[PDB]
Formats: sequence, C-alpha cells, structure tokens
Amino acid sequence: SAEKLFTPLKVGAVTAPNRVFMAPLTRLRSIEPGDIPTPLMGEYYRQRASAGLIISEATQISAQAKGYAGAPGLHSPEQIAAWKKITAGVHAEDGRIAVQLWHTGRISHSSIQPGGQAPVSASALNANTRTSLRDENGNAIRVDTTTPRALELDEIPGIVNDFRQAVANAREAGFDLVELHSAHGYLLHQFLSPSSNQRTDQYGGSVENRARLVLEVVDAVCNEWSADRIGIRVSPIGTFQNVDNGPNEEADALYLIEELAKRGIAYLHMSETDLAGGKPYSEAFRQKVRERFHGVIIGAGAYTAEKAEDLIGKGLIDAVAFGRDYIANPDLVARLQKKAELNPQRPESFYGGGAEGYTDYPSL
Ligand SMILES: Cc1cc2nc3c(=O)[nH]c(=O)nc-3n(C[C@H](O)[C@H](O)[C@H](O)COP(=O)(O)O)c2cc1C
Ligand SMILES: Cc1c([N+](=O)[O-])cc([N+](=O)[O-])cc1[N+](=O)[O-]
Repeated sequence: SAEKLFTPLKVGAVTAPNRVFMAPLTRLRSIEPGDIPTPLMGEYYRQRASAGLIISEATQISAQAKGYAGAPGLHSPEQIAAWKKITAGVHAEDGRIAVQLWHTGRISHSSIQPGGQAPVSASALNANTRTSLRDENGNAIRVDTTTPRALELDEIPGIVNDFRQAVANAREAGFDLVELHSAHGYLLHQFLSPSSNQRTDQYGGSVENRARLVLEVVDAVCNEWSADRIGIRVSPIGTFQNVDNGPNEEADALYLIEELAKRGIAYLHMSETDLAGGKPYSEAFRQKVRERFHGVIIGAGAYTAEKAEDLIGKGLIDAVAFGRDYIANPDLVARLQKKAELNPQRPESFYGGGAEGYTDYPSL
C-alpha cells in the first residue's frame, strides 16, 4: 500500500512518476582503455528504468578526474557515443536519468593519472585511504592513494571549465539532468572541508572561501545548460572517506545551502552518512535545510521505505535515493509498492567483474 512514495514529483525540467530514486553507484565495469560505458552497463540501467529517477555512477569530467579503474568518463567522443546509447535505452523504457559528474581529486593513484603523474587536490595532503585499480587480468584491486599536488591558483579556472564542458557533453549525451558530486571527500568536498583544505588564497580558510570552487562550478554549469537541469549531492554532516566536515559543520552546511538556493537549481541531494556509522539528521536540522532550499530535496543513507514515507509525509524531503537495494532489485519500485520481498545482496560483486552480480538480479 504505502502512500506518497508512489506519487509524481516535478524535478527541475522533468517529472518523476514516483519518489523512489536510484542512488549514484560506482560499479567499475567500464572499458579500458578509454573509460567507456558498455552495452552491459546499458542493460543494467535499462533494467532499472522504472525508478522515479536514475542517478548514474560517478562519471569523470576529464581524464585528470579519474581515480578508479573501471569508472566511466564523459569527456571523449567515444564516451559520449556510448552514453548516448545508454540514455536512449532508459528513455525507450520511459525512464529518466541523471549523470553524476565528479573529479576524484586526491582519492586517486598516479598510475591512472595522465602521464602517470600525481593527482591534484586543494592541498598536498594524502587521503590516507585506498582506491580501486585493476590487475593484469582486469580484476579489481585495492591500492593506497597517491599523495596529491595542490592545485595552482591559475589551474582552478580549468577545473571549472572541465565541469562546464562535461555538462555540455551530458546534454548532448541525452541525460535529463546532471548531478554534481560535491560529497564523500572527492575534489569539490576536498575544497569544502577544512580538514583537507589548508590553502591560504581565496579558495581556503573561511567557509566562503572553501565553498568558492563548488559555487563557481554551479554557476558555470547553470550558465552552460539551465538551472533546472542541475542537481548537486553533498555530505556536509559527519565524516566520509576520512574527510571530516569542519568544527562548524552545521553552520557551514546552511551557508552552502543558502548559496545553492540562490541559483534555483533542480535539486539538493543529501548523503546523510557514509556507509559506516554516523549520527542521524535531527528534524530541527532538516527543517533548517528545508526552509533554505526551494527545489527538490533527496534524502539518502540506509533509508527504509518507512523512513522515506515518514519524512516525505512530514514535508521535510521530497524523494529518497536507494543505493544497495537498487543494486539487488531492478524493479525496486514494484517491490516496495507491492510490499514484496527483495532479492538478497551479493556485496562481493558490487565492484568490477561482469554480468554476475550486475544484471543478475531478477525482477518479479
Ligand atoms: C557499490 C557502491 C558504490 C557507490 N558509488 C557511489 C557513486 O558513484 N556516487 C556517490 O555519490 N555515492 C555512491 N555510493 C553511495 C550511495 O549512493 C548511497 O548513498 C549509499 O549506498 C547509502 O545508501 P543505501 O543504504 O540505500 O545503499 C556508493 C555505494 C555503494 C555501496
Ligand atoms: C561516492 C563513492 C564513490 N564515488 O564515485 O565517488 C566511489 C565509491 N567506490 O568505492 O568506488 C564509493 C563511494 N561511496 O560509497 O561513498
């Protein structure tokens, strides 16, 4: 039965028939060389086209943005052509799909960077974590992150332009919306957080300076396409991928949100907690966010349909993005609507490999 989860919602330029969204999910099955999406990837997304909105796996805005072997890009002609087939497949099934665009920053390794050089970031501080590469046989492997080089002030306009160009490419690729990856400790978040940003120029220090980059990017992409085509994912509260939001995380978060609201973008996607522990959002905080953003708000992070219904009913959020449940259930919408049991998850195949654990999960 449920209630609001299966009712339409206007999301920027498109209209979702339900509020059950598919969270962006890195699966690392793209073709190398070229970081090219595959027919298998298209099959996978097509199977999940009943989602109110599909948010794609993180996709590189440039070659430099690459941090994981197997992650696709949206910067080359071959990538654009391959993505065009995928979006057409989703649309053939009457679905909607947004491409999540990212620059991994310091969460990368020199071996997959242009020229095999050090990756870039706000400052020259190692992320002290690991990323995923592939071995001689194309199998996914874990490797310690390479220490980054701090972007030169004169290099920032280039980063902004790369996001702008990627969005232009997304539009031609047939995507309905674009979601800027400003969360989980990747490049944009690296600048936002004081723990990963020790810059002394105008891109470091105060929250205004730390949010300068992401806002420049938002303005650039809104100008390139249209504000109602732009979405953004943030993870402003708590600790993620070792990157911790400052000592004034709530205040800084509300500052960022008010700035984003001024651009009138399509939506605000909030990743509430990493994959491990994390303090839950208080309704008081959800209200403060709610009154500051006038577009669609998407909640995410170990959500249950019940929690989604509760929060949507309270008018605090508009939709919910499910990640792992979508990996294992292509027809999650139908299952949640019918209160049917879900397929069990197979974590060992979340990353890399082929069809097994990917297009493997049956629909009702
Ligand atoms: C295999 C896997 C890959 C992920 N890749 C991405 C992604 O590309 N971009 C991102 O923003 N978050 C990513 N996430 C986080 C999910 O979007 C989501 O926020 C998280 O899984 C929590 O939601 P869930 O409990 O419904 O799965 C990933 C998580 C998993 C398990
Ligand atoms: C957000 C995210 C990833 N990403 O694309 O930025 C990649 C991940 N991974 O392990 O490949 C995991 C991510 N996550 O769950 O936060």
